[PDB]
Amino acid sequence: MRSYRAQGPLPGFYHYYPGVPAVVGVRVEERVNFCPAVWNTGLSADPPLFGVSISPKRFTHGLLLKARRFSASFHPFGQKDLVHWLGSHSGREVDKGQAPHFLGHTGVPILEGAYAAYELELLEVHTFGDHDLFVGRVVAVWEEEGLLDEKGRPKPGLALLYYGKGLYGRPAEETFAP
Amino acid sequence: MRSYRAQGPLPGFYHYYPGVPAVVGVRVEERVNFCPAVWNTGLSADPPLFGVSISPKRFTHGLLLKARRFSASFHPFGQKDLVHWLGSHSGREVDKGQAPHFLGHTGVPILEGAYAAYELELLEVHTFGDHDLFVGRVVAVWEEEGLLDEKGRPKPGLALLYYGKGLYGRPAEETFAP
Ligand SMILES: Cc1cc2nc3c(=O)[nH]c(=O)nc-3n(C[C@H](O)[C@H](O)[C@H](O)COP(=O)(O)O)c2cc1C
Ligand SMILES: Cc1cc2nc3c(=O)[nH]c(=O)nc-3n(C[C@H](O)[C@H](O)[C@H](O)COP(=O)(O)O)c2cc1C
Repeated sequence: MRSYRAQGPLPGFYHYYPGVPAVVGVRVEERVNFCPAVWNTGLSADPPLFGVSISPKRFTHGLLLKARRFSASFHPFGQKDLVHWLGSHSGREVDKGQAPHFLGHTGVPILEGAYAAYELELLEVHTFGDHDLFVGRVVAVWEEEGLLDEKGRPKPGLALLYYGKGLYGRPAEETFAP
Repeated sequence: MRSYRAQGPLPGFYHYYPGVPAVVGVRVEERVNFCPAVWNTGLSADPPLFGVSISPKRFTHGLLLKARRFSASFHPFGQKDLVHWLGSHSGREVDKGQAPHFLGHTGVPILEGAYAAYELELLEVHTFGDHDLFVGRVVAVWEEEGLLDEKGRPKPGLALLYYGKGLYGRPAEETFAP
C-alpha cells in the first residue's frame, strides 16, 4: 500500500468519494440561487442538524450569510445534468433561479424534482481552511412519497452520487444487511 | 410532495444517504479502537482537512480527545461485515484492536484492507447538538494502487455505501460525465 506524507493540498482529494450532493437553495428577496455541495453531512440527530461546506468563492456563500436560511435537496440520478449545470456555473453570471422550484414553509427555495429536502435555519458558521461549514437546523422536511423505504432511506439505486471532477454515478440496486 | 415541520428528532434522518463510512482508527498507548462514521466530509482542500462527527457516547470519543491523532480509512464493499461489526459493538465491551491493522507513520492504527486511508492530526473539535465534529488535518495518505482510478477514487463499484440502520450497498459500475 503506497503512502506519502502530506506536503500541502493533495494531488487529488477524492479518497472518501463518492457522496450524495446536497443542492443548496437560497433566496435573498427576489433572487434565488442553487449550488450542489458534495461536502455535506449530518451533524446531530436531536436536534436535527445538517451541515454543508461552502467556499467563500461561491456566490452562494454570501447569500447564505444574508438569508440565514436555506434548503438542502436530494435528487434522483435522472437529474444529473441539471445538478452538474448548477455546479458548473455561478449566480454571478447567470440567474439559476429560473430552474424549476417552489418555496418552502419558511420561504427557502427548493429545486423541483427532489425525492427529499430540508428547510434549514442557519445556526452557526465555522471556517475550516478554505471552506466555511454552514450548520443548519432542520425545521421542515419534504418527501416525495414512495421514493423512500419504511425507514426513510432513499430506495437503492435512485440517489445521485458524485465522484468529483464532473464524474457521477448511482448506487447499485442490490443491498446487504450484515 | 409531502411535508411536515420538525418537532424534535426526525422519524428518520436518512434523506441524504447513502454515504461512504469512514473507519476511524485511534490508539492510546497500547489500546487500539475502530468505529465507522458515516457522518464525515471533506472540509478544506488547502490545507487538506477532513471531519468526522462522533457522539460523546462512543468509546472512540474519549480516545480521540486523548490521542489528538487518528486515521480515517475507506474500504471495499467486500468488507461490509467487518465495518458493520465495528459499528455494532463498543470498545467498552470488546477489544476491536485485534482486527487486522497496521500503524501509520504517525502511529495511528489503520484497518487492513482499505483502498485508501488518511493519517490525521486533530485540529479542532466543535459541538453541534448530540455529536462532536472532529476536524483533522491530513498529514499522510495511504493508497492501494490496484483498487484506485487515475484520480485516487475507488475503482468503479468498489466503494462500500451505507444507507443507515444496518443496510449497505455499493455503487453501480457505470459512471457518467455531463
Ligand atoms: C456535484 C458537485 C458538488 C460540489 N460540491 C461542492 C461543495 O461541497 N462545496 C463548494 O463550495 N462547492 C462545491 N461545488 C462547486 C459549486 O457547486 C460550484 O462552484 C457552483 O458553480 C457555485 O455556484 P454559485 O457561485 O452560484 O454559488 C460542487 C459542484 C458540483 C458539480
Ligand atoms: C456504517 C456505520 C456508520 C456509523 N456512523 C457513525 C457516525 O458518523 N458517528 C457516530 O458517532 N457513530 C456512528 N456509528 C455508530 C458507531 O460506529 C457505533 O456506536 C460503535 O459501536 C461505537 O464504537 P465505540 O464505542 O468503540 O467507539 C456508525 C455505525 C455504523 C455501523
